Amino acid sequence: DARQFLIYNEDHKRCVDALSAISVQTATCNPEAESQKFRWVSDSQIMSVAFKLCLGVPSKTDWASVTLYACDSKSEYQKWECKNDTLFGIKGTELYFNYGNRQEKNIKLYKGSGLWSRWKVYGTTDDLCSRGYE
Repeated sequence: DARQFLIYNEDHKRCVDALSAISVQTATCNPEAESQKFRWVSDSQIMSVAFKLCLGVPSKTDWASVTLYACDSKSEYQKWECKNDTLFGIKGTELYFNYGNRQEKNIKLYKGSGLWSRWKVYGTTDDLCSRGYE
């Protein structure tokens, strides 16, 4: 598709990688790897192409793991949004899509808003929403 993209963190030089419904980590960026492909399927949901499941969290808490859930427009736990300067996080909360703290391989929700909570569409200087609908 054209809506498809890789989620990139400039500081680590790595892209998000869907390993399984309960596991979403990072890997060296490869535009040909299905597991690294995602796409917005609505104004607030991003779906992993390889799994046809939407990025989400069990609850809106600090250090909650970001994994894959059956896409559901009504779930308030799989809704994301773009903050300022590529900072990305859960819609309506000050918790960010984060990677890099504590040797934790899975994507986590984190309170910090530094370089590790900022993501861009691989191949651009744009935030994730540039590939979205809103």
